[PDB]
Amino acid sequence: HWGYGKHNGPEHWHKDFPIAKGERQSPVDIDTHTAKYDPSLKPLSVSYDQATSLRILNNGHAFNVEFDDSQDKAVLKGGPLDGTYRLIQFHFHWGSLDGQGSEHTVDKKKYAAELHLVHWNTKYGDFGKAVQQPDGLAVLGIFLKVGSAKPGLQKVVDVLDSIKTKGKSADFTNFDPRGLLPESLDYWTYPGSLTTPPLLECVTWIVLKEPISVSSEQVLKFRKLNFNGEGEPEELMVDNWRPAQPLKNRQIKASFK
Ligand SMILES: CS(=O)(=O)N(Cc1ccc(S(N)(=O)=O)cc1)Cc1cccc(NCC(=O)O)c1
Ligand SMILES: [Zn+2]
Repeated sequence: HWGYGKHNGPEHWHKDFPIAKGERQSPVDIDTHTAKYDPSLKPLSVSYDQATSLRILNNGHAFNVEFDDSQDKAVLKGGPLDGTYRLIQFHFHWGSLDGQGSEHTVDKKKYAAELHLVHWNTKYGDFGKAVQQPDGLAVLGIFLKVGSAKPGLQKVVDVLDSIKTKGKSADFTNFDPRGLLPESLDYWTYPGSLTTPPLLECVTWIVLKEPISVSSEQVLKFRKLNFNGEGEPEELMVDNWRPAQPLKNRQIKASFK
């Protein structure tokens, strides 16, 4: 089954998931000179004060921090979005070295990692229905560079030893995702897809311009996770990113001048 190895990685996905070669795949390179300011984008509203984190799971591809999405507790609204999008999980993609790891790129620059906060459009009732719709999901993407530590990340780092291998989970209550945001909410936006199988073309991407800084010790702990299950050969969870896909007939819009 699919993964990030030489034998099962992104260049193979199209054999089981032909939409991999579709018209609105993600991630993309963001050419900053070609993206145009869109003065019509409405202000972006990140409302995470009532967020209820539940659990952290190593799914063999990344780790997901899961939220209660059975009420409007943590929502994304505004920007390019019509209606209300509920936070269901966040996860990261990262590299084996600090010079790669992000999915989106900015003028071909790769960041050390990328955070994805995944939200679904409440007009579709549940996540599984939402992913069947062209406006079903909104993913807020945030770049990570290596420098100063991110204090709000450390609770995540410290639990990773307890979910080293695929299929392990741990309680992860009372985590505040506001501690993972940068100061500015300036962004780029475009219509795209999930970046893993099933690669569904259901995402409005919102990629923040300002990266967050994390320390080398924080990212080193990400790279100690395993893709494998317990009692199986160790394969470090690194380089779990899809490279940039063709932009095709899309325009990237900027929220900022
Ligand atoms: C297997 S998973 O946990 O990785 N997952 C969730 C997901 C993927 C990618 C993003 S991202 N990088 O674009 O923000 C956001 C959410 C993939 C997924 C999404 C939608 C439906 C299914 N259902 C099961 C199936 O069909 O495998 C699975
Ligand atoms: Zn992702």
